[PDB]
Amino acid sequence: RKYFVAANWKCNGTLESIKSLTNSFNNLDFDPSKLDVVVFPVSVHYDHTRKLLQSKFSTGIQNVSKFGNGSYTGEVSAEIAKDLNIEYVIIGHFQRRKYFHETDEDVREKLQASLKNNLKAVVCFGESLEQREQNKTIEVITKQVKAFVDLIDNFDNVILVYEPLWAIGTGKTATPEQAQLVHKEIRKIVKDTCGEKQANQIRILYGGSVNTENCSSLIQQEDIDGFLVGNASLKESFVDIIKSAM
Amino acid sequence: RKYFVAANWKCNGTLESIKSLTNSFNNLDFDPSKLDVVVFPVSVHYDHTRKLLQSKFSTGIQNVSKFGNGSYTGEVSAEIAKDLNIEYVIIGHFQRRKYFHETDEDVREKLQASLKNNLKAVVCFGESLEQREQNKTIEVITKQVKAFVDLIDNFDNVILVYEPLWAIGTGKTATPEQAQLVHKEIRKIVKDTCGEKQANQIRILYGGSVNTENCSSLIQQEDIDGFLVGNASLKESFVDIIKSAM
Repeated sequence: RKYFVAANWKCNGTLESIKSLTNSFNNLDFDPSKLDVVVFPVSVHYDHTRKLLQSKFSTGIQNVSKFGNGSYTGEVSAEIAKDLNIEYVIIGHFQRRKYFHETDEDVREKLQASLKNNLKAVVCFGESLEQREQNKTIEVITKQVKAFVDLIDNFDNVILVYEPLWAIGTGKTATPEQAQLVHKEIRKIVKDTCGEKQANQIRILYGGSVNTENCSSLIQQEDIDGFLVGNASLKESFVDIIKSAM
Repeated sequence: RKYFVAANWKCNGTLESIKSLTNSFNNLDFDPSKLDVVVFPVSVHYDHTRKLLQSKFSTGIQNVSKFGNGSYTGEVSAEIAKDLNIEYVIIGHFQRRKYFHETDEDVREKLQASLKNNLKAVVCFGESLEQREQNKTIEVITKQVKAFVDLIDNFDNVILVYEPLWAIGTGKTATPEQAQLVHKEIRKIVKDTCGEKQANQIRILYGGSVNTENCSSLIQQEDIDGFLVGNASLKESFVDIIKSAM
């Protein structure tokens, strides 16, 4: 499995801060055939970010529409992303599910729209504190993965992200050992629906709290193939997180 | 009042098509000191569109976040828009209210954020066919306007849009007189909630079906100050719709 390290800048950035951040990122000498490194700026920052980052960096957007072109004010179609050669999209981030009523069906239809238009997709799922405390982790994760997993047509082009919602903004912390066991179970779900070779091929990223300190303990786990990094990816020290995958 | 002609491209465009259209748009010699003309491209098309359009054309985005900067994956904050000198935002377009569950509360919060960040806002509202048939036009619009109207401090910087949902994709057609009557009631609602000077100052646009054949008849109405144009704004003949307000 080729490691995959992603920067989800979320709703952050100025033209000036991106200029200096991309500069420091560019200073990192890495081989893009040996690991995937993807930066997801805000939509209106895409062109700026793409031009300033060297070609070794992949880029993408943080959301995509389930509808094609047409009367959908505010939406960005997969067709439009394709025409701009936007390589990656994030689908199903917990923040979309939380604040914008994004459902499992929405996730399914966004993945379909993306694959139809040859976009690569980073798909997010994960159980809450209440769900875990009620011992429903597997039930929830199985439901969420099975909502879309049968549609994957290439197991280099879809990347899964486990978001331990139960350990985000709650006071709880997920250990690498705990994360590994969930990752193992996700891969098994992929096996049971898509096949063994397919399960062994697919990247499954950790989408919880990742920083320069814990990144190695996480990526060194057998079934954790990288991360979708949030706040730590807004810092110049993000290069040290990339280094954990080198 | 300064007339205001707006192009809402909705979810449409390629890099090639925008190049061709903006070239045609640039051929029109109008005075931006006497007429406002605003183009709202898809978010990821903004940079491209802005660099191609002459500065006489104002530009904006089709949606804005109700949140500030931070953990809001997929969103564009008013802060980021200000940093990019994005001049205008559309808020509350019926397609966002219909497909993405946007509420009056969302519209209020988006406007508060936009004004705090010195953005100009194009705010949409209007009643369904059911509502009009139940004789509830004024009741519905009064509620929608009062959701946000107290936030307006500068009445040059917020622009209202009447969307006759009853005559959009329904088979019904609004006459310019029927549009005028609603615009007049809207202005009275602003007068009684904000003051007479403010109401005479605020621009109120027609956001129903606008084309080259009906634009003159609409702009001639005393309380219709321009348009938020959809499908017709994707055509080179959109220059003729601008001309009707010149």
